[PDB]
Amino acid sequence: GVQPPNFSWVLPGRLAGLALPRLPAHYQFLLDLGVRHLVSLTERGPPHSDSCPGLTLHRLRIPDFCPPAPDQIDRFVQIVDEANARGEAVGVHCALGFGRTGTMLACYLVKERGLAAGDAIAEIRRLRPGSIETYEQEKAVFQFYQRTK
Repeated sequence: GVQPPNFSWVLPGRLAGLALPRLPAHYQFLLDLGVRHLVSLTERGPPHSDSCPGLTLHRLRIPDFCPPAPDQIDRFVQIVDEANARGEAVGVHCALGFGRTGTMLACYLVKERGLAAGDAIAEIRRLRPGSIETYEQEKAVFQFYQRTK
């Protein structure tokens, strides 16, 4: 197994972020750490994902340099909740693992850890320096918090 680029846990044993996986060894690495679900945010599916039939790919396509749509975030949350309900960890990736990935990660903290948007964005940036760099990305988290209370 080979650790995928920019990989790190946000919620130990439950949720992790990563850059674009592109080799069979990347997916095998995820499976070894218990990450049985991969939420893919890129415009196209990541290469060689089918090498590991045991890993479930969840395609939630979000255009490059754009924020996630409200319904997409709700779906992301649902996916993480159901996976963790089965004792399985989830990994979420985009192209670089900072923008779209960072926004999703922060949104789960808002929902699952009850954090305010600002603090959720700060924690993600602390764990993964460089995350949620754009205003639209921050905006996505704040509006999610607004409809999550």
